Amino acid sequence: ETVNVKEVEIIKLILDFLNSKKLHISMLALEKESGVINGLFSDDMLFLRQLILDGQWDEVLQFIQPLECMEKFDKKRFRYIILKQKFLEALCVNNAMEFTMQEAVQCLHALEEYCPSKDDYSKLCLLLTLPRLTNHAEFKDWNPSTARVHCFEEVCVMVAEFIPADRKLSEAGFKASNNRLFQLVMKGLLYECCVEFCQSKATGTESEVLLGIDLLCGNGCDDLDLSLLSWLQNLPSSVFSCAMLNIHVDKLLKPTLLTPLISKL
Amino acid sequence: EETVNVKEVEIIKLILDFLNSKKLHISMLALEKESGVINGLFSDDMLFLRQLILDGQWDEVLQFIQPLECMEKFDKKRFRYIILKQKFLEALCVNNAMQHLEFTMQEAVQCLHALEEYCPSKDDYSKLCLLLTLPRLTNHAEFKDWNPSTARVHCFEEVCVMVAEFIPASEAGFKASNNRLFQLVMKGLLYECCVEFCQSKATGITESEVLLGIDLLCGNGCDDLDLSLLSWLQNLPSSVFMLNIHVDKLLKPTKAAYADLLTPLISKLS
Repeated sequence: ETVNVKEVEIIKLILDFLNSKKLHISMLALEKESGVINGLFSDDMLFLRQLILDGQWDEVLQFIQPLECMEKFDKKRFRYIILKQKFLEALCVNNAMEFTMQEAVQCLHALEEYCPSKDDYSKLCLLLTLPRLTNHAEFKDWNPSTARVHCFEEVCVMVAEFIPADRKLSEAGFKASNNRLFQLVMKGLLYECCVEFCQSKATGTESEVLLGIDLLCGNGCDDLDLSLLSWLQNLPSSVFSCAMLNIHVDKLLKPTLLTPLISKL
Repeated sequence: EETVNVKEVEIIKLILDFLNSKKLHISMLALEKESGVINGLFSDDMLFLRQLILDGQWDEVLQFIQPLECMEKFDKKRFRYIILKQKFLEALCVNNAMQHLEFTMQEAVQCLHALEEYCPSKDDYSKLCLLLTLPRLTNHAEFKDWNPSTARVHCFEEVCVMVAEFIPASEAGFKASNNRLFQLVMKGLLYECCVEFCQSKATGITESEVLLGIDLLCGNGCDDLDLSLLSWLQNLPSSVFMLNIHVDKLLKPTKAAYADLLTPLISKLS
C-alpha cells in the first residue's frame, strides 16, 4: 500500500509548535508565505482574522461597525483596542525614520475618547516623546506580530457572543491536536530506538538504546522502510499475550520587526 | 526508569531545515531571528557574514571579506560580482517600490557602475543594464519568480562555499540531516501504526488497515505513548530474531513574492 502525506499538514504541525512556543512572528510569516492556517474559522471570523493580522484597522472598524449598535457590546473597548494597535503601529513606523508622525498623531487623537482612564492616554502621549516606543517598561516586548495575534484573540472573545462562530466543521482533520509535532518526533525517535534494538540483537542493551538517541542526525543515516511493522506481523500470536518515560525538555530564549510597513504599502 | 533530554533548539533546527527545503526562506529568517537558532556549524566570523548577507548589508560584507582578497585560493571577481549584483538588484527593487523623491535611481546607477568591472561577460552587463528600463525587476522573463530572501540565501550559500577555505571551525552534529523532520514524522506515524497493531492482536487488523488508519494532524486516538513497545521488545525471547510514499507538494500563494519585494526597503531602513 501507498501512504499519502500532505505538506500543508506538516506546516500546520510546525505552526502549532510555533504558537505553543509563542513564536508569533515566525508563525505569522509562515502563514503568509505558505498560505496555510492551522485552524478552521467561519467565513466572517476568517475575514476578521485576515483583516487584523494584516493591519487593515479601518476595514476592521467598518466590518465590525454593525455590531456597535447593540446595547451590551462595549464598543468603546473594541474601538480602543483597534485604534491603540493602529497608533502603536504608526508610532513604530515613525520610529524607523513627516507623514508617519502625522498618522500617529491622528491615531492618538482618534483614540483620545476611547481610553479607559486619563492616565492611559497620558502614557500613549508620552510614547510620542520617546525615540522608540519600546523604551517604555510596559512596551519593552511589544512587536506588531504578537500584538496583532493578541488583538485578534481579544476581538474574537469580544464579538464571539454576538456572531456565531461554532457553526463550522469539526476541527479534527484541519488542526493539530496538542504538541502533535513534538509527539510525532518523540515517537519517531522511539521507532529509531526499536529498529536499532532489533538490528543489534539479530547481529549479536536496555538504557544504552535510550541514551543513543540523536535528534538532528539519528546516528545511522537510514531512511523510511516498512520493516518493523512487517516484522511484528510475522511474529506468532502467542507473543502478544505476555508483557512511562521521563522526557526532560529544555526551553530556549532569544534576547530581543517592520511588519506595518507592508500593510501601508 | 531512565530519562531522555530533548533540546527544543534542535527541533527548531529541524523546522528550519524543512523550511529551507521548501524555499520558505522568509519564515525561515523570521524563525532564526526570533528564536536565536541557526541550523548549521559556523564560526563566529561565518555567523557574522551570514547575518550581514541575510540583512542586506552588502557594503558591510565587502568591508568584512576585504582581508581575504589578497589570498591566492580566493577569487576576487566572482565574490564582488555576486555581492554587488545583489546590491544592485535590491537597489532596483527599492526603486520599483516608488511624488518624485527618487534618489534610489541614482543609487542603483551607482551600484551598476560598481559592478561594471566584475561582470563575466559584456552581454551579462547589458542584460543588467536592460533591467533599468523595466518598471519591475521581477516582470522580466529571466526573473519571473525572483525572491529577495531566497536570493540572499543563495548568495550566502555561494559566499560560504567560497570563503569556506578560510576561518573554518566540532563535528557536523549541530545541524539536522536532509529532511530530518519529515523522516522523524514518518517514523512517528509508523510507530503509532506498530503500537496500534500490538494493541489490536493482544485484544481484539491487516497490513493495509493500519496504513489507511494513519492520521497526521490527529493521533490514532491521541495515545500519549511511552517506551511500552520498547519494553515489550526488550523482554522478548531470543528466538524471535519496501514502502513507497506519495507526498503532495505545496502550492504557496502568489502574494508571497509581492510581499517580500519590500524586504530590501526594510534592510535600507535598518
